[PDB]
Amino acid sequence: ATKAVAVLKGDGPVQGIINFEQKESNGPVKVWGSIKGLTEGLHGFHVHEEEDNTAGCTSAGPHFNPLSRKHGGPKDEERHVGDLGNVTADKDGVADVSIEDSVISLSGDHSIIGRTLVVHEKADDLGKGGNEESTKTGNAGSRLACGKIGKAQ
Ligand SMILES: [Cu+2]
Ligand SMILES: [Zn+2]
Repeated sequence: ATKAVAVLKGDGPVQGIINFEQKESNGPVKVWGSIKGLTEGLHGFHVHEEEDNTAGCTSAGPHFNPLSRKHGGPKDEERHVGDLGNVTADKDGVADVSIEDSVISLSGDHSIIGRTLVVHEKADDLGKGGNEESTKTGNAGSRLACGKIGKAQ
């Protein structure tokens, strides 16, 4: 219903618990979470396509894409869909997240369970670098930790 969780983890010590609450069917999805064990400062953060998390987040795909849009974030509109941009981490390597998005829904029609977030090392460039990985991921970093959105209720 309203709630889902994503256990971000990888090989690295970076692990995080994301939480989703949709307080309605068409209302925004309040995302909040804590990632623990990355470097400080801005970390690119977005939704990827994977779902077949059979063994682990090996071949986590590019950013989930509805039709065709480049990469972006909270500057451009030519953002894939799951492009949140980037989030700040404290010096201990703890990134807090607490915001509300209108671009997805875990309740109602599309019920976006399963989806694989990936947390990146460096800040999302907003795909301004002007190379494939800028336009694909915003040159954000080689997929530090990731998981899948599991229904909570
Ligand atoms: Cu990403
Ligand atoms: Zn993107």
